[PDB]
Amino acid sequence: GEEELQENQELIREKSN
Repeated sequence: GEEELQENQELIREKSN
């Protein structure tokens, strides 16, 4: 949903650290 595009910014990097 549109909630992923938002959590992405925090879910994309957090995935690394």
